[PDB]
Amino acid sequence: MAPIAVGDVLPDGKLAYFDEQDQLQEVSVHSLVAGKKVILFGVPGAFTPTCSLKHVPGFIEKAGELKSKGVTEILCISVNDPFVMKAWAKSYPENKHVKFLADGSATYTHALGLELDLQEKGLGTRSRRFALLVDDLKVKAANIEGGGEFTVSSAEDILKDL
Repeated sequence: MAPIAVGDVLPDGKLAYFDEQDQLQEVSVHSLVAGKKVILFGVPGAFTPTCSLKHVPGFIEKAGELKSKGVTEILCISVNDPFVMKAWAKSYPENKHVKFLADGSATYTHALGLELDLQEKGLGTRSRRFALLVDDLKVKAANIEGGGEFTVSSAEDILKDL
């Protein structure tokens, strides 16, 4: 696939997470995003430095501002399994609004055209870093990095065009 772009319809797919009683759930992407304005941001890896100290904290810190400007859900996707994503979410006890979603087989990431080859670096195939603004399945903003750098995909850069 070519990278998803502004004006495209967001594809469906299945993502995994733990519920409040600590049970494994798997739901569709459209079950979390249809009929509403959302942000979906992608990271190359749970527990990696840029993702963990810069990219995710930006969303937690700006969540209030973003929700006051119409955002109804803020979803973080990674090519990691839901066991790892549960441990990663627990490292942010401060976080009430970011949902951590698991695409650990990279299926949804390839449907977005956002696969990234990190074989040499020791992470296998992951997602490119990115942030999308999506309003009832229509992509309104698509801020997509080449690889895992951090230049266009911050919370601040989605906020500024809301």
